[PDB]
Amino acid sequence: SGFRKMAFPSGKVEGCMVQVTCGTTTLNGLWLDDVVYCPRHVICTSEDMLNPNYEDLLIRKSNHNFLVQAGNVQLRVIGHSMQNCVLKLKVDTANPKTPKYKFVRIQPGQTFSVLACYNGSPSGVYQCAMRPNFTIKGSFLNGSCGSVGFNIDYDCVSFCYMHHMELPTGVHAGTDLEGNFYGPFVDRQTAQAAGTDTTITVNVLAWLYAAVINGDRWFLNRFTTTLNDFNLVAMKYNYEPLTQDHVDILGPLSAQTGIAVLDMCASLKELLQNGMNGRTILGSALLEDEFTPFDVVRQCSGVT
Amino acid sequence: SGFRKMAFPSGKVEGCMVQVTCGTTTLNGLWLDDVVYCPRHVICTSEDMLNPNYEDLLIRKSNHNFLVQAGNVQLRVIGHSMQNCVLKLKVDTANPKTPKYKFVRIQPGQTFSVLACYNGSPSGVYQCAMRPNFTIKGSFLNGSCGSVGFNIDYDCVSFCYMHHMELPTGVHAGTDLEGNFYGPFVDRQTAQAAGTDTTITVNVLAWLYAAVINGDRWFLNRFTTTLNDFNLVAMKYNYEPLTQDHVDILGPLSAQTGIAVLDMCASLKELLQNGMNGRTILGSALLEDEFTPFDVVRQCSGVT
Ligand SMILES: *C(=N)[C@H](C[C@@H]1CCNC1=O)NC(=O)[C@H](CC(C)C)NC(=O)c1ccc(-c2cccc3nn(C)cc23)cc1
Ligand SMILES: *C(=N)[C@H](C[C@@H]1CCNC1=O)NC(=O)[C@H](CC(C)C)NC(=O)c1ccc(-c2cccc3nn(C)cc23)cc1
Repeated sequence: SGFRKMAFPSGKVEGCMVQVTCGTTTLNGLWLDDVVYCPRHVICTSEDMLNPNYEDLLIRKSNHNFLVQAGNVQLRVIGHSMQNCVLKLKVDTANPKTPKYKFVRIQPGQTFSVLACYNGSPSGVYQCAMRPNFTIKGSFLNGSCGSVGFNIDYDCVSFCYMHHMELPTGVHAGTDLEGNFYGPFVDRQTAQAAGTDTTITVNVLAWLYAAVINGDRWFLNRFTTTLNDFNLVAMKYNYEPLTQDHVDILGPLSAQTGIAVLDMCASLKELLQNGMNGRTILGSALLEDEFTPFDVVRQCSGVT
Repeated sequence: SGFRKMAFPSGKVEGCMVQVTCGTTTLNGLWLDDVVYCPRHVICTSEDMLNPNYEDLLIRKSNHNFLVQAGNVQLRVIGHSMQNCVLKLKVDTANPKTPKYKFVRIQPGQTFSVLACYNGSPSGVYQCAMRPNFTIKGSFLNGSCGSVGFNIDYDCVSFCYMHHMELPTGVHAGTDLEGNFYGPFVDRQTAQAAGTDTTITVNVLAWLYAAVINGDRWFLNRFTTTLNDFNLVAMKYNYEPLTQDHVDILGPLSAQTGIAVLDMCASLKELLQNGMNGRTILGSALLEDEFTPFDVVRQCSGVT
């Protein structure tokens, strides 16, 4: 028993991290087969990052201007091309540790594990949710760019995120593995603002199910509600709309705990208009919206 | 920037996890060199676990009664011996993925990463602090036994914990890699109580430094205090004594942020007798004592 923020085992992704150095800028790359992926601002100086022309910068670079290193061995760059905000370097050697992988573009509200790397070497792992405003609340220092977010399906590593930027508010923004940013952000050292953020309602209800599973039950009331009456109450507190697709995802969790989905909604409706009144849920004085329904089942059933 | 609960990269430990099956009980083992380590209650039935005689049970077992499997290959057990609460099986093959490792017995207040495994395969990773009452607040299902806690020093994996038990209160208890339990617990399905727990004061002050590092500063006052005057206030709130060794560990953190250690103590003294008054620190309405000083420096300097 017990409930914790849990990240995927990072072993498979660790064997793919390489260091990329162009001139003086150094960051991390993703080495799958004989192609290395990294943010395209590897080729910028400190002074180009405030308004760069990545097409111009990439012209003046030959294959030899890029220094890819896996461990204490160098990998020879044979070609290079840019796909949106991601650079792609073809190397003369395919990674013998390459796992079965996929390139997915995740949706807001979904979670993933972040392997924070520096100089092509891992430093830690944690879990992040893609906010409704297409940001993530991560923990990245200088040189962390190139670190990847991922999910694991049995044996297939699903890469979904690559770190690029930190916003003035402290949150972070990045792209998928095709160079396409999440949200209306650009890779440029300039002031940018994210949209106003909302609370992921489904993740809150799933967190309440993990609460009931682990014995926290003081918030369950005898009432039920309809889906529409819950939405009109939840929105004045800036909670995301609950749709029928959402109730359907919460289905199996509602079956394991015996609590109807709309009964848990009536409990959340009471939580928002009454507060917690000095009590905590899962040792937390605040509600939590960074646990998807799939995350809860994984921790409470052991997917492995 | 940003601050998150961060676990070590679990790649090295992943290559050491094997499945151990004795008769019908199945759990996880630690395969380093040609020796596999696992909890000794692998040899119990469901009915023996309420008051087992592990010496008696181990007699009636030959080398062949143990089924060690790494992936889809079987490892042949050549010898077996028990060291306290840990079983040791000698196999005819040494793990080619064996890392540089050490067996350490950590102190209360220190943290480590937990690789939760089932059927010899990893399912997730998270960070845990060894409580002052020698328990840990983990997340373990049935069959998780044999999962190990560890810390990584550059290239050396320091194993310090092996999961054994869940207490009636939901917390968890285990041993080091020599079979020696942390605290006054025994491997037996019977009601046991841990000592009354306390708040790790040093970890709280280090968490406040990470707060200041990341811009959270509303709690810093203009006052200072002496170490003894802080301890007399902190203890009525069940906070651990702050000793000179403790101020010395917080030293380098106090140097990076420019705040004297005893100035941060005067701020914590004000926090305990006045509360937070509706404000949060690091997005948390509660104080946090599961971040050691070393954890904070790692996340705010990138040890890698
Ligand atoms: C990648 N190596 C690095 C990681 C990033 C920087 C350190 N922490 C992080 O999360 N990414 C960058 O350095 C990136 C490079 C560009 C994409 C070319 N730049 C930024 O992440 C960045 C953008 C914008 C600002 C910025 C601008 C105006 C005002 C302002 N106020 N704050 C606070 C930040 C501001 C800073 C950094
Ligand atoms: C290891 N495979 C397993 C993991 C453990 C069980 C599931 N979640 C966990 O954390 N460990 C065991 O099954 C272990 C085996 C013994 C060491 C032989 N037993 C327990 O972990 C355990 C001990 C005691 C109790 C128990 C006893 C009396 C009252 C009571 N009230 N609650 C709540 C638990 C109680 C249960 C389980």
